[PDB]
Amino acid sequence: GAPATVTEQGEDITSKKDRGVLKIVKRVGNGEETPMIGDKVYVHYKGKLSNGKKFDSSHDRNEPFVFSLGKGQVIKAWDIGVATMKKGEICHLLCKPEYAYGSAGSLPKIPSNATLFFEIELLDFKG
Ligand SMILES: COc1ccc(CC[C@H]2OC(=O)[C@@H]3CCCCN3C(=O)[C@@H](C3CCCCC3)NC(=O)CNC(=O)COc3cccc2c3)cc1OC
Repeated sequence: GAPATVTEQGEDITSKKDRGVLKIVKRVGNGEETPMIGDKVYVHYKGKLSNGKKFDSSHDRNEPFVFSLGKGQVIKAWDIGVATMKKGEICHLLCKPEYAYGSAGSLPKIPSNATLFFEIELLDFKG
């Protein structure tokens, strides 16, 4: 499925070139602008452990999820990954533990050393 395909074929979007954050575009967005560090960004998303059977369903898919890009308000993989998205884009994002919750995890739901998978839709952004 998409997690395996992203693992194998995804683009490495990290500065370190460690394949730690891997991306495949799902739905092509509009224009060429991407959000900038400090912009408010607004998304929809679904996430799971990368080997998980089903996406997590514990948030309201109506409501935009909002954060300030590049400020450490979300896991590192999201600060790197959302920065690459065009408005209206949907992408698949696979994130090794160093770009997610690392050795600590977030117990119980996120174990130690967990690789995560997301689908992210960028709705809008503003400076
Ligand atoms: C700078 O590093 C961090 C910054 C903030 C946190 C707290 C958790 C943070 O969640 C996330 O960053 C990611 C990406 C944005 C959507 C939520 N995230 C999740 O990991 C998912 C998780 C659910 C189970 C399957 C894997 C994906 N969490 C949720 O969907 C539910 N929890 C929340 O959304 C709580 O609210 C947050 C609001 C802002 C940032 C975070 C969480 C953790 C951090 O590092 C470990």
